Amino acid sequence: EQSEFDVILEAAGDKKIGVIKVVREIVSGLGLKEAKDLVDGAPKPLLEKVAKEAADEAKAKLEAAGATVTVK
Repeated sequence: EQSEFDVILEAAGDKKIGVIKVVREIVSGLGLKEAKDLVDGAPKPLLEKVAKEAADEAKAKLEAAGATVTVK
């Protein structure tokens, strides 16, 4: 089985401000401007080479906020 995963933010959806907040909660140390630029630049990677549980939690939190995500 695959041992590490990337999380791609594909689209922010209708509630971009909320998605910026969720991205900042998920990604430790991500600054405010960096998070805004990541969301405005989607599709963009959010997490790279992380554990499956961390990827699944990130996807669930972002999707609940209206975003579209791919775990790879």
